[PDB]
Amino acid sequence: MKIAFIGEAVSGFGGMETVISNVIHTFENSSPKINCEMFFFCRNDKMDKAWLKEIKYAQSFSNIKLSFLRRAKHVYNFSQWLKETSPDIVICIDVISCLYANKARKKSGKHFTIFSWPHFSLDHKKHAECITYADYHLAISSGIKEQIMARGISAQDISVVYNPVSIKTVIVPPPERDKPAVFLYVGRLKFEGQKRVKDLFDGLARTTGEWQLHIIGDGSDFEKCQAYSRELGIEQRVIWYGWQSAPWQVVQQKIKNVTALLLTSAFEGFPMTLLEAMSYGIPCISSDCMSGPRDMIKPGLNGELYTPGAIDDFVGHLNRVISGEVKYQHDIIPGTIERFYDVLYFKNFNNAIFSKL
Repeated sequence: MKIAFIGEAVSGFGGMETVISNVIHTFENSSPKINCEMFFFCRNDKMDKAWLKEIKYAQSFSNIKLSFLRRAKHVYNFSQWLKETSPDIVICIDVISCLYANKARKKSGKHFTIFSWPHFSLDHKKHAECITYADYHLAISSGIKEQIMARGISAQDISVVYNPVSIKTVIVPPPERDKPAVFLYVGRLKFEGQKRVKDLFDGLARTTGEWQLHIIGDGSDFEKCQAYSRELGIEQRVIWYGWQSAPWQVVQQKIKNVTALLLTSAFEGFPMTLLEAMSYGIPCISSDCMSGPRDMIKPGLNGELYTPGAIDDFVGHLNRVISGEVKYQHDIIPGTIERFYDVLYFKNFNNAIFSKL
């Protein structure tokens, strides 16, 4: 069997890329080999090729300003590629690519199964309706599955495959008895928009008990965030690390003890940071946003979810963790994300693919 992984050109530095490469490496090492190639739809050659080290790939280039012509070109090139290569399976890492795959199948006269495998909420990205051009669907979240179903797709044609994270051999413990609560934020800083650091700040200012917040990340809104903190009179409780290549090394070496990681986003493509935290035994308090903190967080066991906008609920969650009214056992939290760990994840993924054939 041969699998083609196809998509629009990406930066080459994202988590998605990493997951893809990992999957391909796992596949081409399953049997003697299963054989994986990639095909990219590009307006330029800006994509970094580092992540495509041991990956066989081809590219379709079109910078025609009329989208219709561009898409026509893309479909043509991918048909040609199909004719050349003859894949058994085509997996589309974005929604437009499903369209391309379907048209190209018709054009090329080649027989293969098309799987969707989007890495972002359909409702927060362009070309959502193109999802319907795939035969079957690989959903990284329940929210994505829901979105897919809303466009008329049967639940039986969608497998929730989640996303992978590495097993860790260290636990980040909570602060010792009668030490202040230690909260962690890891990600790009946006005051409002997607990330709503403003919400984080407001909830922490409303909490009862002694706490400290460690912020790993930066962005244009850094200054604004700082200002807001000052306004709220919480500036002395916030520690800023800026951008960090290895946030978890910082956490281990500098912070050492963590009560919870907090995420207050309006929406998320996939909150890998939460997963990472849980793999180190850190409980997570997150907005129940699209998508899917609700796939990772088990309320009362490895953290909490609050309804979008429900800052009172968030505050309540914070207060209970600070007081110990609710206790999360760091030593068992890594076991609560069993289905996300590399090997099991890949098993599930493979099953989702070959179960539909």
